[PDB]
Amino acid sequence: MQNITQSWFVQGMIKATTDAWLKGWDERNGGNLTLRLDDADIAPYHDNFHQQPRYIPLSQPMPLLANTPFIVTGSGKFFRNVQLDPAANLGIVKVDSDGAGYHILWGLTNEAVPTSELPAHFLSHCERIKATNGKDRVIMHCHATNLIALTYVLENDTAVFTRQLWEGSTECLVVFPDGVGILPWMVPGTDAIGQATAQEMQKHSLVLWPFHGVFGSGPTLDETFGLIDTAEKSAQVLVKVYSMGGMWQTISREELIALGKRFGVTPLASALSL
Amino acid sequence: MQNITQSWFVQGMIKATTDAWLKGWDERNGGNLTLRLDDADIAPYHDNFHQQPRYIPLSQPMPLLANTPFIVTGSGKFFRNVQLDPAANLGIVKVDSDGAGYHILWGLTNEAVPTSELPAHFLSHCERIKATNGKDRVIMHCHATNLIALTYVLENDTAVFTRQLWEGSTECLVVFPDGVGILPWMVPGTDAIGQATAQEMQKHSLVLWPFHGVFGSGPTLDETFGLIDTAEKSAQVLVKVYSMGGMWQTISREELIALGKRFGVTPLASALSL
Amino acid sequence: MQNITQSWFVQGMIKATTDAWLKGWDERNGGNLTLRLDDADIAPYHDNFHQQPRYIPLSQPMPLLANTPFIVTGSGKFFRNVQLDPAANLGIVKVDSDGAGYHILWGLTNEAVPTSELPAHFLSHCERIKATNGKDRVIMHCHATNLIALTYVLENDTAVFTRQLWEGSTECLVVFPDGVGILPWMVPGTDAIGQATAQEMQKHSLVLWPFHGVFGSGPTLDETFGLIDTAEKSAQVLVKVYSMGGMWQTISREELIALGKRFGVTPLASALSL
Amino acid sequence: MQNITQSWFVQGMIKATTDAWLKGWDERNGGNLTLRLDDADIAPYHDNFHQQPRYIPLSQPMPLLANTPFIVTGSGKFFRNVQLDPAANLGIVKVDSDGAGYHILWGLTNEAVPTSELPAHFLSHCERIKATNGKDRVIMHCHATNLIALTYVLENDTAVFTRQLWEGSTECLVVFPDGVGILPWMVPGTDAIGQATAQEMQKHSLVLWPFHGVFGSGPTLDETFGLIDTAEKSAQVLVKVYSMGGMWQTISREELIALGKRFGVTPLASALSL
Ligand SMILES: [Zn+2]
Ligand SMILES: [Zn+2]
Ligand SMILES: [Zn+2]
Ligand SMILES: [Zn+2]
Ligand SMILES: [Zn+2]
Ligand SMILES: [Zn+2]
Ligand SMILES: [Zn+2]
Ligand SMILES: [Zn+2]
Ligand SMILES: [Zn+2]
Ligand SMILES: [Zn+2]
Ligand SMILES: [Zn+2]
Ligand SMILES: [Zn+2]
Repeated sequence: MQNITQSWFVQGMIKATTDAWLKGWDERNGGNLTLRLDDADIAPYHDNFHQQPRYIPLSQPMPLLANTPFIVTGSGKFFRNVQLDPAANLGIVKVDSDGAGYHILWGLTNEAVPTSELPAHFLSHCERIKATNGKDRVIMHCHATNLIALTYVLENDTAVFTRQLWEGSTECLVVFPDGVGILPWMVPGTDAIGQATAQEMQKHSLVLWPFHGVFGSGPTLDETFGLIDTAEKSAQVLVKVYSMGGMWQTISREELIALGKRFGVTPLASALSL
Repeated sequence: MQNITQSWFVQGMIKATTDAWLKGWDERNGGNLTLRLDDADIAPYHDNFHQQPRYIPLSQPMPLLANTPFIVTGSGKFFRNVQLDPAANLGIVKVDSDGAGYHILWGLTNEAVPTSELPAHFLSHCERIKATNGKDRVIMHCHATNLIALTYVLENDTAVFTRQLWEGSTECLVVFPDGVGILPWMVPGTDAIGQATAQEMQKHSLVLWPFHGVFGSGPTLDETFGLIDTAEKSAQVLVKVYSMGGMWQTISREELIALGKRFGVTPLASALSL
Repeated sequence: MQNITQSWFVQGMIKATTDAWLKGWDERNGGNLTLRLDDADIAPYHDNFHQQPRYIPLSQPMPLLANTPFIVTGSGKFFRNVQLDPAANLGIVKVDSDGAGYHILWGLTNEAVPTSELPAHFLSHCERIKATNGKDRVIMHCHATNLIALTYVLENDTAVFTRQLWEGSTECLVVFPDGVGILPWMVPGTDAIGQATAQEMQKHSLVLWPFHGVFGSGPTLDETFGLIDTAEKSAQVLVKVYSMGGMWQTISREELIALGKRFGVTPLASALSL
Repeated sequence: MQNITQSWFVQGMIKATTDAWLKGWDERNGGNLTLRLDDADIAPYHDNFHQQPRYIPLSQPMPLLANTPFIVTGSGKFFRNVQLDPAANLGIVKVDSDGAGYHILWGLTNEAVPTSELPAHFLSHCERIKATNGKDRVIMHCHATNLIALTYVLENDTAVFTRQLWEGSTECLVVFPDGVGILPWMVPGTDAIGQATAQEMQKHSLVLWPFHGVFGSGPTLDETFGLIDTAEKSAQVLVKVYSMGGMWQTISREELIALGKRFGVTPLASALSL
């Protein structure tokens, strides 16, 4: 084809980072996005590739991702500028055959490197691949304001957050029936937070980093963005509700169960407390 | 005429879904819109029609809508993408002569189907047709944040919500003098919630689904959007007011009555409590 | 010149109504704007004029505005659509020689008429003309959310609202040193509310209609928009502050006085209480 | 090159003022921005220069800035109009050889002058130049809503604000490890507030003017905007949290310290209280 910036994947990355920015979720360099691609996606654009792809080691060996190409956001790069200069804020990287490093085949100009949260992204892509038998292809991280605020007031427990978020918007249980995982606060950009994030991803498509943000997984950019957006929307309702003094009525456990049955999903049981 | 995407109705659907999305009311696939058309509206675009219109059964027979064409949003489709690809997110469907199903004459590509809330839409279109002698042509559903938040704190009663919303913005009583109906929480996408919604529509142009969202009816897209927007605006004022501790002063019952008289409307009497 | 839609005044009206709409201040038909023009402003566009200008009587004789041309928003017209169709949502009207009615020389198509708040607009234009010796030319009304919310919690008194708003943003006393007038709630679209609004305008460039909205006056669209925007910005800060429980510290009376002296303005003394 | 409006610096100024405006930080003329340029930046555009550059005295001699060119926003000019008319809202000024005044080489048409906050800008540019050995080139002021609201509730102390803001978003300590300085309220547009601002800038890249706004410094427009945006984002989380009643859990002192170590920064020690 022609210019890679016009491909479905770069256009998708631009739309996603732009919408998130417009959402007020990604100030400065807060936030990151990675989409797993097939060699066939990037092959039409061979002539756009760097002739001397820079090689970068991975924090730790990730053999299951060996030879896998991804389009990712850069380290210290603003979601806001992606639309202005895709190549400087986005990069297509390909993990080597041992899953010990990757080559930047396109983008990330001016010596830019992938997001410092790559361990969380790649390790999670790994688990989601196994959890969904290869369906999930996107890991998205954003600093969703209301979800962040809620982590300072709600008990930081998967059951608690899952249940309250399900209560904050009817469709939530249907969009993320597996619930929302939550980690204790951890130093970001480390293999440790990445591994802890991947662990939650074995079950949850959404994972919260208290006082920091949210991680989401999905089969497409649209579905992954929509997943986070649904959770942040519910979080937004909850913040207003808690600000008005709390709930006087809410969706009941039995209603939540009837909802799950109707849409054919199996909701995280431990969140059906009360 | 030329391309149907450029018609007044597709352009209207794009503007409406776009504005709502920009309002933060329709994350993911949350929300739906249906506009009743005349055969004469779509006739200029016969060449844009599908040659093998897919036929889909209705949840239940709706004889009064027999042979009626509508432009609707799709199931699992994002209001945000309508502007990007009208045909994939919008569909023109025509109810068959028995009102037992409909043919997708245009749009809803990739085997997409109309919103799973079609029962609520179509059944409500039915009642609104009878209630307004054919004037209403639009049923719109959106997840208006503040109205949703208010359903967890305000008593879920038509009189209560109508009165508080009328108090939250002066023009409210004039825009929806018939008040705001409210249902108990129910499983969405069912014939039951649809029928319950239609029942409220016999009188109210606005109906709330607690912990879920709002339904509105109107003669045009602009008026229907404006109706919901007016209710959500008042809801927004109320949330701030309740968050500041509550009202110290407000529009009085007598003032509300003087307002109704001045604009020649008969306000829902049961909401003129106090 | 060429098409009147491209004139400085129609372009200004489009920019102003658009920015306000984007501010979330003018849902549906909530809000209105009128700009006083000179015959010389509209003369270049004679060929754009209606050949059979519709004549409309005024609610009451306004002789000082005799022969004065204005560009106004229409009744039931949405600020949101002005940019889409200026002529259908905007109209240039000219008051007759007795100030007993006006001719619609351009716009307000489809038999549209000026805003039902014209009495408040025109009567206020009258007082502002006298108060500023002809400098003010714009009267703008919008449903500024936070200012509306504050009218349910703050004592509805000019001194109270002026003082709190001055405290909510440092530049406020400098932008509206004459303070903010406030009326008791009144039926909108009446000669009575219009006259009451004009009365406040003899001194205040900003006037609040409790549970309804705000009126502002200024020499240009930019200054008038900026005035309201400054007041709504301060109101927004106050709502957050009151929502967090109230102020622990604030700008003091002496600081407010030093501020007035520094910028050479005489702040409304009755608001320098405490 | 060609037209100066298309240069990297004017385009940068337009993007920055536009994004801020869209953020709701710069209503009316609230806010200002100055970027230090090299003669080499403006030399390609000599033909765009004013032939009779107006000379304006400085509030006080600033010898270290002698012969330095800057692009600044104008006094009483709206950030919103920069994109519409760069030359009328922006000006390139050059300080004379004694640092006693400056010539307006381009822009600031219609006899416009630089922001009345120029003393705060220039004096701060001075300190930041010394503090960063010439790396910082931008001083930005904006009326960030949430940060303003917080100044009425949080103790106006550098340690307090720094600590709470670091707690309100994980990356904060990493983006501004030197903390946030805060001044007592002072009359704006004076040499006194400017000098007090510069003093804080010797250490802090962010300085708060209680009940007024925020000042930020940085090497580029993007980094400076991002810095303020990160602080306002954290402030936004805090306002929601305080509105919900306060924090139940938060980032701990030890976690904040581990965070600083991991990213190789030395966080303001006096903010690591508790
Ligand atoms: Zn962040
Ligand atoms: Zn992050
Ligand atoms: Zn190859
Ligand atoms: Zn929703
Ligand atoms: Zn819904
Ligand atoms: Zn036909
Ligand atoms: Zn309104
Ligand atoms: Zn109004
Ligand atoms: Zn003439
Ligand atoms: Zn301000
Ligand atoms: Zn300022
Ligand atoms: Zn030269």
